[PDB]
Amino acid sequence: RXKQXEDKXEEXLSKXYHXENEXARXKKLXGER
Amino acid sequence: RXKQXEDKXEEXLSKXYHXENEXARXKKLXGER
Amino acid sequence: RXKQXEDKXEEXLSKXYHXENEXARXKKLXGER
Amino acid sequence: RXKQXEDKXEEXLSKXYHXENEXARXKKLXGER
Repeated sequence: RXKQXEDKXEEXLSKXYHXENEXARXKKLXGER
Repeated sequence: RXKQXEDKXEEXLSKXYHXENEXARXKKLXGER
Repeated sequence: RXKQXEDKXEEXLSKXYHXENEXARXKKLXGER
Repeated sequence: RXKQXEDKXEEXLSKXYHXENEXARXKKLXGER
């Protein structure tokens, strides 16, 4: 369904926040050079 | 160098932000039904 | 440790293939439009 | 357009290729120890 668009492209949002968090955590570790 | 760690893993943050933006814009277009 | 660099930046590679596969399956479902 | 799905979820494949390449070059760089 074009809801199941919405839900899957939410789950986009969440895994690509979790991108952000792990590639923050890249930043912090690579500040501990 | 472990600065250039920081810069590439900022460029992580920015590209995995624009994940979030495009995969919101999924949500909006797949809302439109 | 710059081995656990290799492993995490493999786990980068594999997740960003599994990006490729899921965003192919985007293309397939948005074919069957 | 559920084509403008096809082209954007192509542009998935290409951005999540450029994931694969940069996060290979992670592995190679984090190889040199």
